[PDB]
Amino acid sequence: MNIFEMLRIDEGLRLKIYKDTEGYYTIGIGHLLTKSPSLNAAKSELDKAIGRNCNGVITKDEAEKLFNQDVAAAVRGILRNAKLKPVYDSLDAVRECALINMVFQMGETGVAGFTNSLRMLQQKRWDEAAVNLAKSRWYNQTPNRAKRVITTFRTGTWDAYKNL
Ligand SMILES: [Cl-]
Ligand SMILES: [Cl-]
Ligand SMILES: [Cl-]
Ligand SMILES: [Cl-]
Ligand SMILES: [Cl-]
Ligand SMILES: [Rb+]
Ligand SMILES: [Rb+]
Ligand SMILES: [Rb+]
Ligand SMILES: [Rb+]
Ligand SMILES: [Rb+]
Repeated sequence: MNIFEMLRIDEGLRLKIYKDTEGYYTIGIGHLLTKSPSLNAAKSELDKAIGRNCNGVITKDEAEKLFNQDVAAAVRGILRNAKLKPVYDSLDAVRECALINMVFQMGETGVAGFTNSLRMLQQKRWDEAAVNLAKSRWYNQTPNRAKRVITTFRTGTWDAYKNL
C-alpha cells in the first residue's frame, strides 16, 4: 500500500464526468473539475486540464495522468504551507499518506484549519488526535473514509486499507 493505492480506494475511477460526494463535477480518480453547477463549465475545465476536446470523457491513462499531478501537487503544496509542512515533516511516511489524503479531499486551506488535531499529531498523541479529527464536518459527511484515514493516523499502519 502507498498513497496512490490508498486514494484509488477512497476515490474510485470514473472515465466520465460525475458528481462527487458533495455534488460537484469530478472525473478520473477524484479530480475535482469545478464547484459550478454548470456542466458546460465543468466540461470546459476538463478540456483545459487534458488539452483536447474530451466532451466529458477521458481515457484511463488520462485519469492516471491527472491523478499523479494531483498527488504531486498535494505533497508540494503541503511542503509550502506553513501550518502543514512541520506536521508533514514530523510524521512517518505512513501517517504522511493520511495527511496527503485529507489535502486531496478537502484542500490545503481546509486541512490547515484543523489546528487542534494538527497539534496533537505533531505531539504524537495519536489516540487524542483521532478523537479530535472525528469532530468535524469531514467525518460526518464521509464517515467511512474518514475512519480509514483516522485509523491510519492513529496506528501508522495500513490496517484500514488492507485489503480493499
Ligand atoms: Cl476554462
Ligand atoms: Cl488540472
Ligand atoms: Cl494519545
Ligand atoms: Cl477532542
Ligand atoms: Cl464515507
Ligand atoms: Rb470520488
Ligand atoms: Rb477531490
Ligand atoms: Rb447541473
Ligand atoms: Rb518525515
Ligand atoms: Rb483554525
